[PDB]
Amino acid sequence: SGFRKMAFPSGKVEGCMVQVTCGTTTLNGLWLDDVVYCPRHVINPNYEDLLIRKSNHNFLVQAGNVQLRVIGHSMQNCVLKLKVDTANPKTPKYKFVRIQPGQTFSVLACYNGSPSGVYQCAMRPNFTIKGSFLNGSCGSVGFNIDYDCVSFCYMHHMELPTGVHAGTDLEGNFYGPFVDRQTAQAAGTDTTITVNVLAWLYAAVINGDRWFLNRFTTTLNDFNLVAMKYNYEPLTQDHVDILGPLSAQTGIAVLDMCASLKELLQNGMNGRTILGSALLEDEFTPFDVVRQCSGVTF
Amino acid sequence: SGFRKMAFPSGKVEGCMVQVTCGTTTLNGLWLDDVVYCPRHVICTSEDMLNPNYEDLLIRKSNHNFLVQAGNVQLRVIGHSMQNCVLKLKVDTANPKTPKYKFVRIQPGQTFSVLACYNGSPSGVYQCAMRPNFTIKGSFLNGSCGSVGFNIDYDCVSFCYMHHMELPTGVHAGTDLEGNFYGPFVDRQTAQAAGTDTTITVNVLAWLYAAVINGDRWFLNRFTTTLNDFNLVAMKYNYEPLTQDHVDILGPLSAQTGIAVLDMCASLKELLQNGMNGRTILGSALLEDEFTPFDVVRQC
Ligand SMILES: CC(=O)Nc1ccc(N(Cc2cccc(Cl)c2)C(=O)Cc2cncc3ccccc23)cn1
Ligand SMILES: CC(=O)Nc1ccc(N(Cc2cccc(Cl)c2)C(=O)Cc2cncc3ccccc23)cn1
Ligand SMILES: [Cl-]
Repeated sequence: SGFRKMAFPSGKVEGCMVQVTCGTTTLNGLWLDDVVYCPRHVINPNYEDLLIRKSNHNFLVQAGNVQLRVIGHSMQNCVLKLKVDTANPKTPKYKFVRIQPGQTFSVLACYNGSPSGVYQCAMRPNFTIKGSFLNGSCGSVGFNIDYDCVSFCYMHHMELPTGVHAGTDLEGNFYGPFVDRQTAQAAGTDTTITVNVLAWLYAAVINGDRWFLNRFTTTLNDFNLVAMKYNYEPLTQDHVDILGPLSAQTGIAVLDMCASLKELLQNGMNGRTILGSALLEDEFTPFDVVRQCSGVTF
Repeated sequence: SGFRKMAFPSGKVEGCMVQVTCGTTTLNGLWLDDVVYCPRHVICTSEDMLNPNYEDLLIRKSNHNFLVQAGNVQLRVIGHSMQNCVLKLKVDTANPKTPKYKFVRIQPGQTFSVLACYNGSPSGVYQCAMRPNFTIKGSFLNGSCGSVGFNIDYDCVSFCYMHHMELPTGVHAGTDLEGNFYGPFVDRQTAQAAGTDTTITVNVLAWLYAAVINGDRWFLNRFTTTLNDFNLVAMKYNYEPLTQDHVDILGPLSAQTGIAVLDMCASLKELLQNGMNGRTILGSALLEDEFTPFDVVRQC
């Protein structure tokens, strides 16, 4: 029993964290094989022009107490790729994935190439992450683990004026309408990830919390009309299908849980809590709930 | 900026997780040097659950009764001993991934990261606090026994918990790495109930200082209070008493935010009296008590 925000074991990623120094700037790099990936801001910035002026010895890559010698440098979007003479002997089975809003991942927050903490995030519908990062965290990576394969999906680049965070996939493409320049940028109004709230309500039913369950069911259109009005993301047929296993396990049809959620939005908690929380949690996907309520290991 | 429940990077602990099998029972073990630590109830039968004599069950065991598996390699058990509720299985191979480590017994209110394992395989990492009633509100299924709680201070892993059991309310009970249970619990199927849980007041205050550091000020007020008056209000809400040690420990956050401890205490008094009024503090609609003063300073 119990439900916790749970991050993937960060070990496979910790063995990849290196420190990247370019002049006065020091941030984190992801060392996979003989390549170190880091935010290109480490170098109104014309990055292509700044990078051609750089030489290999300008970059100092430090992996623990060993300095790696940079033998090449190239830029892929907002990410810098520093070729090194040494392949990372701790390189796990990995792949680069671009996630969609609503999807969750573990963040390994690093400072000076040293892992300091691990936490579970969701890519907000406005393409920001509500992370916890201080200056020096740039280059910290977001990942998931599938069997024994690390899926790298995020690299930290910046903090927006509201305290939310913005970054890219491992191909340097930003999540959202953000740029890596010192310019006025604001995240769009955030919305609730409806499919993740429903997944979390199924987790509460699995943990014995049933007070919110009602006799009612709704049409998907009627639910979306109500949810849209409360700044909740629309629920698609894909979301209903993905919630199928939890619906089968708890005996609560997806549109049955939607009618419970419909009431929760129009009326509130009435002083009650679900899984120890007084707000509807949206940073647990349907797969996260299945994994935690079934004991899948990595 | 931002505030998250943050666990320690679990890598140094993952390299120690092994599977321990004794007959039909399979749980997790912590492999440090040439010793594997695990809950002693791995030696229990279906008959020896309500009132097992572990000393008597262990003397009947031989080294070949324990199967220790570290990845796809079986470790040879060359000795077995019991230290309180933990079993220590001596192996003929020192763990080459053994980090700098130490065994620490924590106090209620203290936080630690839990690496939940099944069959010696790490499945997830989360953050916990030792509740004032000596239970942990973990996330554990059957097979998680032997999962460990830890903190990391520069290169060194402080092991502070090993998971043993789930109480009838869904809360979890376990021991330090010397086998001494946290709380009035025993590793038997006997009727056991956790005491009524209370809020870790010092951690709530620490979390309110984190909210001020992050720009949240709506809950602040012009009032101060005496420590005794605060404790009288706090107990009525099932909050732990705040001691002078707690006030002293909150000193650095008080200095950093310019809000005296007794001033923040009057803010907590008001929050307990009115509630949130539809507002949130650090994205939460309830007062969080699983961030210590030390955690808040480290994260900020
Ligand atoms: C050398 C140095 O100070 N570098 C630095 C400083 C500041 C930043 N910026 C601003 C910035 C401005 C133009 C473009 C971009 Cl992409 C980024 C960041 O956002 C980094 C950052 C990340 N996460 C949490 C943070 C908390 C406090 C302060 C900074 C944080 C980057 N590099
Ligand atoms: C073979 C088998 O089922 N083993 C088993 C079953 C039950 C238990 N007990 C009870 C018990 C009983 C005698 C002594 C002690 Cl110390 C403990 C547990 O509490 C294990 C456990 C741990 N964490 C989360 C759990 C979630 C659901 C069910 C069990 C969980 C142990 N082994
Ligand atoms: Cl699923």
